[PDB]
Order: sequence, then structure tokens, then C-alpha cells
Amino acid sequence: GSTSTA
Repeated sequence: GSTSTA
């Protein structure tokens, strides 16, 4: 899994 924010 992955979680990315910007």
C-alpha cells in the first residue's frame, strides 16, 4: 500500500 499527500 501507499499514502501520498501534497
